[PDB]
Amino acid sequence: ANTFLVKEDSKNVTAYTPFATPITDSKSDLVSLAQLDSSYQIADQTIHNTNLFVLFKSRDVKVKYESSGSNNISFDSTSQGEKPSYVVEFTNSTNIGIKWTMVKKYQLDVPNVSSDMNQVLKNLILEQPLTKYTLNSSLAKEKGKTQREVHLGSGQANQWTSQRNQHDLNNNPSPNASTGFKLTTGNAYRKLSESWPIYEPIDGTKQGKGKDSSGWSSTEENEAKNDAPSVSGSSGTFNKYLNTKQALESIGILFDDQTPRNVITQLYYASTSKLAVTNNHIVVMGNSFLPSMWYWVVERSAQENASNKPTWFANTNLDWGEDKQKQFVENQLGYKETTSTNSHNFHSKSFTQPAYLISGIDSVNDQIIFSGFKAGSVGYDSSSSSSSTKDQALAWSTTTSLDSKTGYKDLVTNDTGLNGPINGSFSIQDTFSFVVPYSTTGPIKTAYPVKKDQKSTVKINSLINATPLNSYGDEGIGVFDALGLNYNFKSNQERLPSRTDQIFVYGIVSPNELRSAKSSADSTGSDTKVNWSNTQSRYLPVPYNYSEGIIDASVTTFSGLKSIAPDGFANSIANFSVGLKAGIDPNPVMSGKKANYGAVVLTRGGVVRLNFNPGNDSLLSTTDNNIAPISFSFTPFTAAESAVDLTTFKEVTYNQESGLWSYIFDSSLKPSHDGKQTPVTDNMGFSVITVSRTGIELNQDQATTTLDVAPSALAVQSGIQSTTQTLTGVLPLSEEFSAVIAKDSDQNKIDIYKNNNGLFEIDTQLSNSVATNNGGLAPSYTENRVDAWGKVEFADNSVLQARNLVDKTVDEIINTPEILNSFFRFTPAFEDQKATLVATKQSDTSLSVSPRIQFLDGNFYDLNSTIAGVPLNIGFPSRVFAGFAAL
Ligand SMILES: [K+]
Ligand SMILES: [K+]
Repeated sequence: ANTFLVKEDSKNVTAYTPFATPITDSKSDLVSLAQLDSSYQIADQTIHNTNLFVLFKSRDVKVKYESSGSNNISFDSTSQGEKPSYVVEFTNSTNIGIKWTMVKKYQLDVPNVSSDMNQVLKNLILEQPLTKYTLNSSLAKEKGKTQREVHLGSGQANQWTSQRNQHDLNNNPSPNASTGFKLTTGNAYRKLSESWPIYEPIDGTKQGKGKDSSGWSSTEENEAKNDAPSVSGSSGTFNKYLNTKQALESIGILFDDQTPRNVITQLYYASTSKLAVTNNHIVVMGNSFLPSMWYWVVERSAQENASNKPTWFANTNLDWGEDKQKQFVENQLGYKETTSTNSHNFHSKSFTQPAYLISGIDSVNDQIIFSGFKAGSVGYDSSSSSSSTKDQALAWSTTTSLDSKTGYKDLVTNDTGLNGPINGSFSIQDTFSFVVPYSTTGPIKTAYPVKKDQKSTVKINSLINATPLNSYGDEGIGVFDALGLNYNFKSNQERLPSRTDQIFVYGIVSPNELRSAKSSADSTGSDTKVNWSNTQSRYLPVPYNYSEGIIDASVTTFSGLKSIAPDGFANSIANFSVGLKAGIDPNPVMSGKKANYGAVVLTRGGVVRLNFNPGNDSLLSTTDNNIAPISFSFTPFTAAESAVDLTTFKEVTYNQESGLWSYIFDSSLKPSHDGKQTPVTDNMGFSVITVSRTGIELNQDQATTTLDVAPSALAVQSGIQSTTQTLTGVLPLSEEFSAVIAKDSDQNKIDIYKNNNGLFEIDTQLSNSVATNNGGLAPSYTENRVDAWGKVEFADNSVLQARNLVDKTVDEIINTPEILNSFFRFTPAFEDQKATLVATKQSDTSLSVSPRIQFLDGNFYDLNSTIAGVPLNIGFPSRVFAGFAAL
């Protein structure tokens, strides 16, 4: 398709030509055309074999979780909120223009809930989502019991050597290791049936109520409402809470008046955000804002008015790399036994990581690509009565030890922190570290923080965090875990990874793999599992230089950590990802081998490159355990790219000619108000980041058959940007030129940006030239000027006598391209703009010529050029030459 589609708002999509003009009548209310009510908006859209596929979701959607009976999750039929999300396939029915017409429609239903899932969901509790305005101090939580307060109790410290063997903690040198963090304060946790508040606390160490629903509505809510009142078209203090209602509206939180709808409705709304199409499937996943606990796998072959069922992430096993890497995640999901009446959590019911913050989803060839962060999910003790971990989340640093052999496989499979706590704070001679030094009796036993005694008489249930952090523990290991600051003291000095905090996840899912996820989703009775083995994990912290004044040699923790983050987030500890796209590399490969492809995704302070073997559509790898999985490469941002507000991400396109990704950011996406209820005024403008591959690419030649280096990428603030204008769209015409449509007032203006040695700058003269289009689809040809089409000077008729061409014939001259090229002088409008003449016998004696001329997009245009089958009628000149012979 030689046209470009452009979402002009929540409902309408319009086709643009490469001249930044709308195709007449192509502007389409797709919501209306999908026969859906006006509460529906477009969430994502895609081209697949020339048809348009659109994901719609409703602002009216309301969802219930009744934790008793069956079919536990369902839409609120009463009022009207049975407004499920739909995927729709449109085709173009005209040959002249764009008339879209609906072909298939798919309702995305609410998940089945096996009896066995529902016991976890009874007591599942979820953190309020991270916003733009959430502070490191907001996220901090009160430090929980030490490893020996839980096991031994209130007797003494100096039993720890004699007493640890009976609690299966042999040789563990960490009685003073945290078992996580208190839920009596901090960010709010809520069950699927309750609601999150609009207030976040500035110091969650002191001002949350945490999971104490009761306490909130009884005590703390009127206090926070006193401190942080909603603007009205009072203004108050903000000593203790931010009011983030508007920043919540911003990331897709839904409301009745000033109250957010229940968690289950926010999970559903946020879970229908991204789509991707194959010949056989539509897959639908969630946004990078909320954790998503399920995805949909629609079979294109599905019947009308059917009910496409989502698959639980809890039912979907990934390869985390090595096997120990997966066990780290599951061991911290909750307490496991076959002694515990009603101690029901994801780990005890034999489920796996239940929640991802999805970066996005795409299809290449016939494969779904995805990436994301593991959303923190752990045990919390929910008992009453006098249980010592009561009201406490059970979490700990799983960060490698210092003495761990350097070499990737050896680092991520180090046994340090596998079964319970060991990390905290240590000093050897006068060298300090948060990480355990070691890793003669036997082994160094880690064990889950539940006193063997009270084992049947404890209540460990599941929680899900709003970020990629397991432990909010207001201690030093927390900051080094999240920021990437645990290093060993050896020859090379190597960064020691977490296998629980800040874990990035990516993969390629095959059609058979999809067919199981659907099979899991329709299973009646018991949970059916699904293996995605084309997948990997990676420790991916936020860059430390997004913070200040951190101490190493009072040691800095989350509650005191100064953020200087420039990427539109107040916090400097939680990582974020957005806009995963794939593309096929257009740079041919040694034949005998299939097109190379990859994907990129932005993360805090860097681009990441996903690498694949197109042979067997797998992840790239190398024989060597030592070196780090070559499926992943991270390239840090420079100051210019770090300045971009990631929370304003709008769109990402690939272009197979350039082999370049364009990330568009639109500042109109900022919330109306700050957490201090101050109006936001830097909401004008936009920014484009350009990504391109680097490194030696697979199968360029005999030597590159294999690789022990990961192909990387590079993000560049391209130079296309504005703080003044309202974006409408960015047409990436070619490697050399981009077109921005925008308003300054209320009428659209076209700017052309030109690529100068890899930096794009506005060409005021090309812009005014392309804009001069007389209300037509394409820019005017102008006889005495060098406008968008350049300037064409025809030879005088007397060039024929001059060059003895009178002796040649129309029919001869027409099959001599290089002779009629000498019938004009072209002055181009941009470097290496080309132009040919096209002849046409008019008589026995005469021909005429009309030029074929390159535009910004690389393509030639002439008198018969069409876009979407609609004649452009560009108005190039013509010329008759006469006095040729008839031999
Ligand atoms: K593996
Ligand atoms: K250039």
